[PDB]
This record gives sequence, C-alpha cells and structure tokens, in this order.
Amino acid sequence: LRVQFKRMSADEWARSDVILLEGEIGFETDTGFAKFGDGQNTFSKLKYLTGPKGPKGDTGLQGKTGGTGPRGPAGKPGTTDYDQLQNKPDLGAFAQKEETNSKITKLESSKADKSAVYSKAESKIELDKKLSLTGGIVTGQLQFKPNKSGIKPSSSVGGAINIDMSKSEGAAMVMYTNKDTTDGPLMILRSDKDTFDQSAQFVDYSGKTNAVNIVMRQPSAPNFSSALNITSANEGGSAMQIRGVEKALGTLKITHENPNVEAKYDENAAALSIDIVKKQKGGKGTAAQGIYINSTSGTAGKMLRIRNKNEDKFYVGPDGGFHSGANSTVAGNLTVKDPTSGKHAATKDYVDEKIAELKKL
Amino acid sequence: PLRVQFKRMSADEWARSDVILLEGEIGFETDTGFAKFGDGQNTFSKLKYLTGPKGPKGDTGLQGKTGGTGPRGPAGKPGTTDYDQLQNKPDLGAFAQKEETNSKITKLESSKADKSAVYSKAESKIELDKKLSLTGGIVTGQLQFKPNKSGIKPSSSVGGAINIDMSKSEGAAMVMYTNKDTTDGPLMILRSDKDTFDQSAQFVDYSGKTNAVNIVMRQPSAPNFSSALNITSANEGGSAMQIRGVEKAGTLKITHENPNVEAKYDENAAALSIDIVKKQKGGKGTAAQGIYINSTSGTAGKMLRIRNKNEDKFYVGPDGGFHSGANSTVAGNLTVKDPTSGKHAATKDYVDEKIAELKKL
Amino acid sequence: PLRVQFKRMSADEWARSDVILLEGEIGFETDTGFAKFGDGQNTFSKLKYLTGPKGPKGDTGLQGKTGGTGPRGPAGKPGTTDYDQLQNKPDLGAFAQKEETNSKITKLESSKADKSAVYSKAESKIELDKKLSLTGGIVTGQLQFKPNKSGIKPSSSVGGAINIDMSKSEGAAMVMYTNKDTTDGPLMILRSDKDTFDQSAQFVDYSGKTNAVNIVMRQPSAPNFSSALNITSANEGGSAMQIRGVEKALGTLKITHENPNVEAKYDENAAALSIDIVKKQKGGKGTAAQGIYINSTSGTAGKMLRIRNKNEDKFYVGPDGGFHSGANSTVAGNLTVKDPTSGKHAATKDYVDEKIAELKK
Ligand SMILES: CC(=O)N[C@@H]1[C@@H](O[C@@H]2O[C@H](C(=O)O)[C@@H](O[C@@H]3O[C@H](CO)[C@@H](O)[C@H](O[C@@H]4O[C@H](C(=O)O)[C@@H](O[C@@H]5O[C@H](CO)[C@@H](O)[C@H](O[C@@H]6O[C@H](C(=O)O)[C@@H](O[C@@H]7O[C@H](CO)[C@@H](O)[C@H](O[C@@H]8OC(C(=O)O)=C[C@H](O)[C@H]8O)[C@H]7NC(C)=O)[C@H](O)[C@H]6O)[C@H]5NC(C)=O)[C@H](O)[C@H]4O)[C@H]3NC(C)=O)[C@H](O)[C@H]2O)[C@H](O)[C@@H](CO)O[C@H]1O
Ligand SMILES: CC(=O)N[C@@H]1[C@@H](O[C@@H]2O[C@H](C(=O)O)[C@@H](O[C@@H]3O[C@H](CO)[C@@H](O)[C@H](O[C@@H]4O[C@H](C(=O)O)[C@@H](O[C@@H]5O[C@H](CO)[C@@H](O)[C@H](O[C@@H]6O[C@H](C(=O)O)[C@@H](O[C@@H]7O[C@H](CO)[C@@H](O)[C@H](O[C@@H]8OC(C(=O)O)=C[C@H](O)[C@H]8O)[C@H]7NC(C)=O)[C@H](O)[C@H]6O)[C@H]5NC(C)=O)[C@H](O)[C@H]4O)[C@H]3NC(C)=O)[C@H](O)[C@H]2O)[C@H](O)[C@@H](CO)O[C@H]1O
Ligand SMILES: CC(=O)N[C@@H]1[C@@H](O[C@@H]2O[C@H](C(=O)O)[C@@H](O[C@@H]3O[C@H](CO)[C@@H](O)[C@H](O[C@@H]4O[C@H](C(=O)O)[C@@H](O[C@@H]5O[C@H](CO)[C@@H](O)[C@H](O[C@@H]6O[C@H](C(=O)O)[C@@H](O[C@@H]7O[C@H](CO)[C@@H](O)[C@H](O[C@@H]8OC(C(=O)O)=C[C@H](O)[C@H]8O)[C@H]7NC(C)=O)[C@H](O)[C@H]6O)[C@H]5NC(C)=O)[C@H](O)[C@H]4O)[C@H]3NC(C)=O)[C@H](O)[C@H]2O)[C@H](O)[C@@H](CO)O[C@H]1O
Ligand SMILES: CC(=O)N[C@@H]1[C@@H](O[C@@H]2O[C@H](C(=O)O)[C@@H](O[C@@H]3O[C@H](CO)[C@@H](O)[C@H](O[C@@H]4OC(C(=O)O)=C[C@H](O)[C@H]4O)[C@H]3NC(C)=O)[C@H](O)[C@H]2O)[C@H](O)[C@@H](CO)O[C@H]1O
Ligand SMILES: CC(=O)N[C@@H]1[C@@H](O[C@@H]2O[C@H](C(=O)O)[C@@H](O[C@@H]3O[C@H](CO)[C@@H](O)[C@H](O[C@@H]4OC(C(=O)O)=C[C@H](O)[C@H]4O)[C@H]3NC(C)=O)[C@H](O)[C@H]2O)[C@H](O)[C@@H](CO)O[C@H]1O
Repeated sequence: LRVQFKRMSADEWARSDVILLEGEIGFETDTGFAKFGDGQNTFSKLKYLTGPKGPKGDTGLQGKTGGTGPRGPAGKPGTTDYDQLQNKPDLGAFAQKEETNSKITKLESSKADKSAVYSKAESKIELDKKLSLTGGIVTGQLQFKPNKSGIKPSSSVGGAINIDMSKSEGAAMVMYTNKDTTDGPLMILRSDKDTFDQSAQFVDYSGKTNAVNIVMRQPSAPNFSSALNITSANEGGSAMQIRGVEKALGTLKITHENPNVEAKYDENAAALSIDIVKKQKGGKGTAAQGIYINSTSGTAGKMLRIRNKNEDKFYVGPDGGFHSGANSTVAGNLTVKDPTSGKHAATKDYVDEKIAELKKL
Repeated sequence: PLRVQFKRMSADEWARSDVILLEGEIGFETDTGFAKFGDGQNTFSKLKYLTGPKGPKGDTGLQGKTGGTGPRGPAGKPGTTDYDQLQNKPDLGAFAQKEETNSKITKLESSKADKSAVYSKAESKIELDKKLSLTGGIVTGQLQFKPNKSGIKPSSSVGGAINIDMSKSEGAAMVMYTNKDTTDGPLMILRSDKDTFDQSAQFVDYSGKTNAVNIVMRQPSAPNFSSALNITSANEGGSAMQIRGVEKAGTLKITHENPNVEAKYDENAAALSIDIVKKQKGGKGTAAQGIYINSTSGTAGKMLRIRNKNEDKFYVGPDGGFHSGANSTVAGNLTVKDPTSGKHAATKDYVDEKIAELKKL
Repeated sequence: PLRVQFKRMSADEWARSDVILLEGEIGFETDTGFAKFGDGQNTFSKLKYLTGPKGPKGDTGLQGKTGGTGPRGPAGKPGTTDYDQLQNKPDLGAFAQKEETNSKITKLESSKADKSAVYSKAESKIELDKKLSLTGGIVTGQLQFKPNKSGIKPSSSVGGAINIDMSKSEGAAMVMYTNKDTTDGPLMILRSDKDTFDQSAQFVDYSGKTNAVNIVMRQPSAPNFSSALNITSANEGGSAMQIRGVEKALGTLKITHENPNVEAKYDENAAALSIDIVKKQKGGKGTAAQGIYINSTSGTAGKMLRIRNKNEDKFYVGPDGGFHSGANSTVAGNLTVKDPTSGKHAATKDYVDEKIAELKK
C-alpha cells in the first residue's frame, strides 16, 4: 500500500484554491516541503511539518596560553669595600693628627724661648759688671746710706764697714795718691750738729809701737807746712790734752834736730814757740799767760830743770828757789832778806846798820 | 483518489493521550506543526521528535593574559679586590711617619730648657740689680771684710783689703758724714787687742805743700770742756807723744787768741797748762818734774827766751845765767859770789871785809 | 476505517535497498525513527531528510591559561675602581700632615733655648751668690778703687770715692780691728808721694760735745818705748805741729803726768814736758837752736810764767820781766843789779865803796 499524496509545484499551490481536509497532507514537488490541512484554508496559510530545532552546539575550545613575560630588570650595581681588599696599607705607621698637635702645643708653652733667656756669654758679660767677693775693681762712687739696719757701734764687730785682719797679714786700708795737685783732701770726718755726743776718730791701741803716726817727708824746697795742725773755737775747753804715766822720761818729748851741720844755721829755731795774740778783729787786748806749771797734788821734783850736755845749768824747785849756773843780770833792784850767813845777799838795812854801829865807840 | 486523513491533536492533548501509533503511522501536532512517527508499542511522549541537526561549534576562546615581568638578576660583582689596581690611589708621602716624628719631637724635649728650670731675662734682671755694680751703688746693710789667706799685701801703695787710688781722679778718697743729734759711738774706730802687736794703728806718709793732718773743732753754741784732740797713755816706759822738728828759724807753735774783744777776758788763761799728779787709785805722792830742757849735743842758743811785744824781758842763756828786766823779789836769801866789778850785788864777806878794814889807822 | 503504515527498513538497509519512493511517498527508518519523502526517481541514500532547521552555535570558549613568568634579568653592572667612591673609606683626617709638621718642628728647634747654651736656675743662683749684695755680705779679697773720669767729688758732705752717711743710723761708720799677735803692717795708711801735693791727707771738721779725735794706749804687759802719737818732720821751713786756741780759762794744751805707782818717789826722773836740742844726725858740729820762746806780738798784761805747787804760787815771771822767787836760791856767778833806793833792795859794790869813803874823814 504505497500511498502518494496530493501534490503540485511549490508555486502551483500558492495560486491554487484547493482546500485540504483536516488531517490530509499536501506536498510540494519542488524541494520536497509539505504541510497538513485545516479543512477550510488555502495552502498558503497553514503550518509546515518541520521539526523543532537541533540542540545547542558544543562550547568552543580554550584559548592559546598567554605569551611568556618580559625579562626582569637588571641587577643593581656592584659595591667595593675597603677592608676586604688585599694589600691594604698599614695605617699604624702614620702619626695621628691630634696627638701630635698636642705634643707640639705643650712644647711651645712649656719651653724657654731664646729671647727670654741669657746665653752663657750674655750671663757672664752682665755678671762681670758686678763686684765679686773674691775681689774686684770699683771705678765709681760707692755710697753707704744705712737706715734702721741695726748697725751696731762695737769697736770689734760693728760699723757700716768692718775690716777684720785678725786672720790675715797686711793692712786694712790704704789711701794712696800720686797726683801733683787736687781740689780736696783724702779722708774727711765731719759732724755738723753741735749736740753730737761722740768723737770723730777713736784709737784703742794695744801693741808695741807708735799707735798713730804722722810723717812729713823731706820736700824739694822747704815751705811752711806742718805735719799736724790743731785749732779750736771752744772757749770752755783746752785745745789738746796729754796724759802719761812715765817712770823716767817726759810725757811729751819735744826734740829739735838741726837741719844743717853748721852749728849756727838754726840760731832762731826753737823747740817750743809761744805767741799770745788779741782777738783777730774787735779785740782790745789780752791778759793771757804763757806757761802754767803746777802740781795740784804736790810734787817733790823740780818744776823746771834746764840742762846742757847733761850738765845742770838752771833749775827751779818746789820751794820756789831757783839755782842759776853762771853770771846773770837784773835790770832793777832785787828785794832779799837780811844776810844771816857769810854768803847770803846783803840788804841795805845791813850795810847801813854796820856803817853806823861803828859810832867810833 | 482515496483522500487519507491522519491522527491529529493539539500540542497538549498529545502528551495526555494514550493513542498508540502503529509501527510507521504518522502523528500530527495541530499546533506547532511538529510530528513524530510510530513504534506500535509506545505513547506519543516516548517516540522521538524529528529534530534538526546540531548547531556548529562555538568560536575558539581568547588568549591568556601575558605573564608577569621576570625577576631582577643578581647584583654585580665588585670591581677589583687588590688595592694596587685601584684608581685615584692616595699619595701617602704627604703623611708624617709616626716613629720618625715622635723621635724628632723627643730630641726636642731633651735638648731644650723647660721654662721652670731657667731664670727669665727679667727674672735674672731683678736679681742682678740687687747686687753691687762697678759704676756705683747704695749699700743699705753692713759690708764686712774678713780676709783669710787672700794675699792682702801690706804695701803703703797697693795693699789693704780696701785700697783707694786717686792718682787719676780729682776729689777725696773717703768721706764719713753724720748729721745726727746723738749716737752711741764714734765714726771711725781703730783697735788692736793683742799687746804683742808689733805695728801701728794709723800711718800717714805725707809729701806735699800744706798741713798733712788738720783737726778743727768749730765754735759751739754753748762752751763746754771738750778738746779737739785727747791723748792718753798707760805705758809707763814711754812718752805719750813724740815731736821732732827741723825748723831753720818753733817746732811746736802754741797760740792763744782772745775769745773776747775786751782785753781782760782771758786774764786767767795760759798757752800751756801743766799738772803733776799722783796715782788716781791709791797714790801716796809723786817726785816728778815739770819741764826738762836739755841739749845732749850742746847748744849756743838760749834755753828760754821770754819776750813781750817782741821786746825782751827775761831770758836764760846757755851758760845758765838768767837776765831779768825789772824789779824782782826773793822771799829768802840769795847766795852770790864776791863782787869783782863796780856793780854786782854785795855778799857779807865784802861788807865785812871793809867794815873791818877801817881800823883806827 | 483503515490505518496506513509506511514503508520501512532498518536505517542501513534503506541505503543498500533499490526501492524507489514515489512522488510524495514517505519512507521510514525503523531505527533512528527518521523519515523522508519521495522523489519518484531517486534511491533512499540520496534523499534530503525531513528534519527541522539547524541548531544554534555553541558558546565561545573560555580564556587561555595566563602566561608563564618571564626570565631572570641580566646581571648588575660591576663595582667601582675609584678610591673616592669606595665604601668604608678610612678617615684620613686623623693623620698628621708631613710638611706642615716638619715646618712646625723646624721653627721650634730654632726658636727655643737648647739646654747646653743657658745657665739653669740653680747655676745662675750659685754664680749670683759669689757676688756682693747691697743688703750685706762678706768680702774675702781686696776691693780696689781705681777711679778715672768718674766724677769723684771732693765735698766734705757728699763726695769721696767712698761716702758714708750715718745720719739715719745709730752706730759707727767704720771699724778696723786686729787680734793678731804680729803682722807686717799697720791698719789704715794715708800716703801722698808727690811733694807738690797741695792739700791735706786727713781732715776733721768736728762739731759736737766731746773730744774730736781720741787716742788711747792701754797698759801693756811689759812697759816699753811706745808712744800713743808720733810726729816727725823734715821740712826745715815749717813747724812740725801747730796748736791754736781761744780759751777763756785753762791752758790751750793741757799736759798731765800721773804717777804709775803708789810710791811717792817712783817717778823722780819723770817730767811732763821734755825738751832736747841736738845737731844733725849726719855730721852736725853743733846747734844754736833755742829751747822755749814765749812772746805776745799783741802784748799781754798777765804773767808769762806762773809756777805753783799745791795750788800756791812759788815762782812767776810778769810782763815786766821781773821774777818772784819763794825761798833761798843760789848763783854760781855775779849778779848785776841796780843801786838800792830802799832799805831791802840788794846792795851793789859802788854803794859799798860809797858809804865807806864817806868815812875817809
Ligand atoms: C789732760 C787731763 O788730765 N785732763 C783732765 C781729764 O783727764 C782726761 O779725761 C779724759 C776724759 O775726759 O775722759 C780721759 O779720756 C778717756 O781716757 C780713758 C782712759 O782710761 C779712755 O778709755 C777713754 O776712751 C774711751 O771712750 C769711749 C767713749 O768715749 O765712748 C768709751 O766707750 C767705748 O766706746 C767704744 C766705741 O763704740 C765701744 O766700742 C765700747 O764698747 C765696748 O765694746 C766691748 C767690745 O769689745 O765689744 C764690749 O765688751 C766685750 O769685749 C770683749 C772683748 O774681747 C768681747 O769678746 C765681747 O763680745 C763677746 O766676746 C766673744 C769673744 O770674745 O769671742 C764672743 C761673744 O760672742 C761676744 O758677744 C764684748 N761684749 C759683747 C757686746 O759681746 C763692751 O761691753 C762695750 O762697752 C765702749 N766701752 C768700752 C768699755 O770700751 C771707752 O770705754 C773709753 O776707753 C777716754 N775718753 C775720752 C772722752 O777722752 C783721759 O784719759 C784723761 O786723761 C779729767 O778726766 C777731767 C775731769 O775728770 O779733767 C781734765 O782736765
Ligand atoms: C821726738 C824724738 O826724737 N823722740 C826720740 C825718738 O825719735 C823718734 O824715733 C822714731 C823711731 O822710733 O824710729 C824715728 O823714726 C821714725 O819713726 C816713725 C815710725 O817709727 C816714722 O816717722 C818713721 O818710720 C816710717 O814709717 C814706717 C814705720 O816706722 O812704721 C816705716 O816702714 C814702712 O811701712 C810701710 C807700711 O808697711 C811699708 O810699705 C814700707 O816699705 C816700703 O813699701 C813700699 C810700698 O809701696 O809697699 C815699697 O816700694 C815698692 O817696692 C817695690 C820693690 O821692688 C817696687 O817694685 C815698687 O815699685 C813698683 O814696682 C812695680 C812692680 O814691681 O811691678 C811697678 C811700679 O811701676 C813701681 O812703682 C815700690 N813702690 C813704688 C816705688 O811705688 C818699698 O820697697 C818698701 O820698703 C816700710 N818701710 C820700710 C823701709 O820697710 C817707714 O819706712 C818709715 O818711713 C821713722 N823714720 C823717719 C825717718 O821718720 C822718729 O823720726 C823720731 O821722732 C828716738 O828714736 C828715741 C831713741 O831712744 O828717743 C826718743 O826720745
Ligand atoms: C801757729 C799759728 O798761730 N798759726 C799761724 C798759721 O795759721 C794758719 O791759720 C790757721 C791757724 O792759725 O790756726 C790754720 O788755717 C786754717 O784754720 C781753719 C780753722 O777753722 C781751718 O778750717 C782751715 O782748714 C781749712 O778748712 C776749710 C773749711 O773751713 O772747711 C776747708 O775748705 C773746705 O775744704 C773741703 C775740701 O775741699 C771742701 O769740702 C769744702 O767745700 C765746701 O763744703 C761745703 C760744706 O759745708 O759741705 C759745701 O757747701 C755746700 O754748697 C752747696 C751749694 O751752695 C749747698 O747745697 C750746701 O748746702 C746744703 O744743701 C742742702 C741740699 O742741697 O739739700 C741742704 C742743706 O740744708 C744745705 O746746707 C752747702 N753746704 C752743705 C752743708 O752741704 C761745698 O762743698 C763747699 O762750699 C771747703 N770749703 C769750706 C767749707 O770752706 C779747707 O780745705 C781747709 O784747708 C785751716 N787751713 C789749713 C790749710 O789747715 C792754720 O794753722 C794756718 O793756715 C799762719 O798760716 C802762719 C803765717 O805765718 O802763722 C802761724 O802763726
Ligand atoms: C835786740 C835783740 O833782739 N837782740 C839781738 C839779737 O836779735 C834777736 O836775736 C834772737 C837771737 O838770735 O837770739 C833772734 O830772734 C828772732 O828774730 C826774728 C826777727 O826778729 C823773729 O821772727 C824770731 O821769732 C820767729 O818768728 C817767726 C815768724 O815767722 O814770725 C818764726 C820763728 O819760728 C820764730 O822763732 C825771733 N826769735 C826766735 C825764737 O828766734 C833774732 O836774732 C833777733 O830777734 C841778735 O840776733 C844778736 C846778734 O847776733 O844780738 C842781740 O843783741
Ligand atoms: C792776774 C792774775 O793772775 N790773777 C790772780 C790769780 O792768778 C790766777 O789764779 C788762777 C787760780 O788759782 O784759779 C789760775 O788758774 C789756773 O789757770 C786757768 C784759769 O784759772 C786754769 O788752767 C785753771 O783753773 C781751773 O783748772 C781746772 C783744773 O782742774 O785744773 C778746772 C777748771 O777748769 C779751772 O777753774 C788754773 N790751773 C790749772 C791747773 O789749770 C791762774 O793761772 C792764775 O793766773 C790769783 O790766783 C789771785 C790770788 O789767788 O790773784 C789774782 O789777781
């Protein structure tokens, strides 16, 4: 039972009014399409007989893997360290800065600049301008001006200057001059306040010869110059005092040596010369005396004894009675006592009485 | 022309219908127009539709995201590891060696004079000016002399612990001044303590044309008993003073000037005063003499020559015979010789040689 | 009421079957359940199926796996070879410069005072103490004075090669002491060698209240010929010594003789003043010098000589020249007198030849 269906060309159906029954199939001889029938509608307006639709296609494949990445950044640059090097130089053998500048700083502060020290020869040259205790030579004026320095007056250790020769031969001091002339003496002592209760020079001699000795030497031409000259203006005291304790010798010994051999050269020369004068100005005169002999305690010796070649020629005794030597003279009359023995001077009351007592008887 | 109709339902009515299509019989969906065939042993639900083919495969996927950037390579190795090959190597020559330098400094610390061990110029100076100079100075203390085996010569020209030589300089050798109202000692003092001392205390060897030594006491405000020179001796075997002279035409010249204008002020004054005394500490008496004139060689001049206004008034001659001037007196008797001249005193042996020679015849 | 089934084979058997479907006849596959229409002139194998339309395209695929991480970057650049850019560079600042130091050291050795060329503190002192100080000292050698153009003044107030001023200090100016048993010279010595020296050797300008110059010889163990003062002159034209005074009372020169012993007759040969006139020591034939010479160029009214003993007058010469004895005298000769005009006056011979021949009657 091979059944064929109602069929036309695909176009012939569209132009046809033939109505297929509800359930009757209609065919398109072109391409093979087909539809059913709606028993009251033309072929154009009725459903075809297709299937639903196929299922969903498979999901696509998986994409190609991504490209490999880019090269990372370059490494950081190298570093060079001192300590890890080889042949490092030894720094120890180098002088530290601070320690050195400190050593030098202490040196400039602790050491003696040349300009602040005397050299050996500089020290010497300035020393030789100074007196030494082993000797020296002073050319200038050496003044002494003590002041509350406790200078004691002892005649053994004191004095502003003290020379002690008890352990050394020689002299203490010499003052020598070879000058023809000058304008002043050598040594000078002076006190100006008349209340000064002390001496100018003091000599406490113990020894075996002349204590103080003054000598004038024989001059070329003689002239009036004395070896010692004393002068006083104190009217209440003698100009000079001499005391002695001689046993057999004179306390003051004056001697006159003849300058010439011929005996009569020194006929006007004396051993002791006295001259009494008046005031050298307003003076009216003088009643002064020449020689004053006395023995306030009383003597038995002769108050004056003139001699010549050790032979007596004139003397006065303690009684006051003199004894001449040769022929004398009196320019006057001599008052005597009555002659009581064959030699006694004859008065006049003797010559008369014995002239008249021969009253022839 | 047997028009065949087929089995047909609505799309829903098929699912709930029990109609079993025969093996090959067609079934219709009056809705969708879909259709299936038959299994003659199955409901419509279980008969497979007439689906279409499967759709095509989906597009291939995209492409993966690019990979991450790579990692940083390792850091570079250091340059050189030997010191010698480095660049800009420092010049070590410009650095001071340690030992060589500390030795240089040490030689200085040993060769130079610390300040604390040397007097400065000003430190030395202050001690220099405290010492005596040869150009002058001012001594405030006591300058003692104590020579000992120092070769002090005794020469009167160069010796002495002090020697002053003014042969090339005007002025005085030494001056000793005091303006004090009072003190407890003199100025200059000479003293010898060993009574065996065989030398002088002071020696003056003067050669010149004026007074060698000159002593003057000046006029005091109020007079008193003070002498310009005072001599004292306790050596019983020698004179207290010695004077020798060679005067051609007086050896010792004594002069008394009247202190006042009035002629009789000095009425009790003498030029030379003598006194003979006993021992002051138990003396019984004295047999000493006053004045002793002599001429061991023999003189022709007068042993005593008194004058007044240069007019002779009394003199003793070398013969021993005096010669008065005016009227005298004898409180006693004068023994004389028999008168062998027209003048001459009368004895008694010549008054009575004539008083008897006139017998009566 | 007939039900039509269609022509059907297995799905494979159709492809290998020669059956030709009629135009519109449907053919069935007993397998898959598919079916096709007819071509009226085609085998089943070459006939379009009766399916629905094509399914839709599948979903796009997923995204590929992300790419791998990149490769490690290149190595870093190498380290540096310059000293300045090194790491852990040593600090050179702490090192002393060579030249700056060698310059510092050189300047020091030239600017500072080597030890061997300067006296130490102790050497300067040891050499200082050998020099005299102005506050005191002990001179052991000879201190010479040799002034020359030194402006040495001669003033008796400030001048002199040495000048001592004690106006501000108690005590003595100068002391010369000796304790030696014997020596070869005196202490102080003054000497002028040119006999033209027109000035004095020593000068004492004293103002005060006691003895100006004071000389003392002390009692020796054994007495001997030693004088406290000794004058000697060789000038035939000038006195050896000069004394001037202005005394109101007392003698200008006071001589006193004290007996050394208690026995009254111990000093029987001793005098106060001793005079001796002698010749020249080298050939004198004699001398005509005088002993004592009193005169008063101004004229005196007092007595030229007044001898006393126990303060009672015993002999005196007056200004007239008339003496006055005390007791009995003697004349080894004849005494020329005047004719007696009074009863006591001595009688001559022409007075005893007179009153005799007046008895020639
Ligand atoms: C013509 C006529 O007839 N006219 C009549 C008139 O007669 C005349 O009258 C004159 C008149 O007016 O006076 C008269 O002149 C005096 O004659 C006498 C004769 O006896 C003279 O002696 C006197 O001269 C001197 O004058 C002075 C003076 O004026 O001041 C007296 O004073 C003395 O001055 C000196 C100067 O400064 C002093 O130094 C001195 O002091 C003493 O020093 C001693 C000393 O050496 O240090 C002391 O003693 C101890 O000494 C021993 C010595 O060995 C030492 O060892 C001690 O030291 C110790 O010892 C030692 C040691 O040895 O190793 C170690 C220890 O460590 C040490 O400490 C000494 N002591 C100490 C301190 O330690 C002593 O204490 C001091 O005092 C001072 N005094 C003395 C005593 O010397 C002198 O004394 C005196 O001699 C004449 N004066 C004057 C003014 O002229 C004539 O002689 C007459 O003919 C009639 O008088 C009048 C009426 O009466 O009428 C007229 O008409
Ligand atoms: C009243 C009465 O009639 N009473 C009677 C009594 O009479 C009295 O009795 C007295 C008595 O007791 O004797 C009598 O005599 C005098 O008495 C007193 C004292 O006693 C004096 O008036 C006198 O004595 C004088 O003084 C002293 C003294 O006595 O103390 C004598 O001694 C002298 O002392 C000084 C000090 O020490 C000595 O220095 C001196 O020696 C000399 O020194 C010189 C010196 O400068 O040091 C020396 O000259 C240098 O020599 C050398 C050597 O070569 C040369 O080289 C130098 O030259 C220089 O050389 C060089 C060189 O070498 O590089 C470089 C230069 O270019 C160059 O210049 C010389 N220097 C020069 C030239 O510048 C010299 O050699 C030394 O000798 C010492 N003298 C001596 C001799 O040792 C004095 O000599 C003496 O004058 C007594 N005499 C006299 C005439 O007055 C009284 O006259 C009477 O009143 C009766 O006696 C008794 C009897 O019973 O009875 C009574 O009644
Ligand atoms: C046997 C017989 O009968 N004989 C006869 C025989 O005799 C002759 O006659 C005499 C006799 O018969 O006895 C005797 O001869 C003389 O007798 C006198 C007796 O007095 C003797 O003095 C004399 O010796 C002479 O003495 C004088 C003297 O008087 O001093 C000496 O002269 C002086 O010499 C020294 C050495 O050169 C000098 O130092 C001195 O110069 C003066 O010194 C003054 C002073 O005082 O210091 C100074 O004045 C100062 O000046 C200044 C400036 O104005 C002031 O600043 C100072 O003032 C002070 O200033 C201050 C201050 O500045 O802040 C503070 C104060 O407030 C203030 O005051 C002044 N003054 C002071 C205090 O500083 C200055 O330096 C000078 O002016 C000098 N001048 C003086 C003082 O005059 C002589 O050197 C000395 O010779 C006897 N002569 C001799 C040679 O020995 C003899 O026996 C015989 O000559 C007959 O010849 C014969 C004939 O036939 O017959 C016989 O019978
Ligand atoms: C008339 C008469 O005087 N008699 C005759 C005598 O004349 C005097 O003799 C004495 C004499 O030689 O005995 C002498 O005296 C000295 O004469 C001078 C001048 O008159 C006189 O200056 C003397 O004193 C001196 O004075 C001075 C001075 O500078 O002033 C220094 C002397 O140191 C000092 O002595 C005086 N007296 C002395 C002490 O000598 C002199 O001859 C006459 O005055 C005469 O010489 C003889 C003849 O042979 O005959 C007598 O009749
Ligand atoms: C014109 C005349 O001569 N007058 C008669 C007078 O003669 C004088 O007598 C006095 C006297 O005895 O006092 C004598 O005095 C001596 O000389 C002077 C001054 O008097 C003086 O040296 C002495 O007097 C005393 O000396 C002393 C001492 O201790 O020695 C201390 C006193 O300072 C002082 O008062 C004295 N003698 C001595 C030792 O120096 C004087 O020389 C006589 O000329 C006479 O005494 C009377 C009668 O009795 O008559 C007058 O007309």
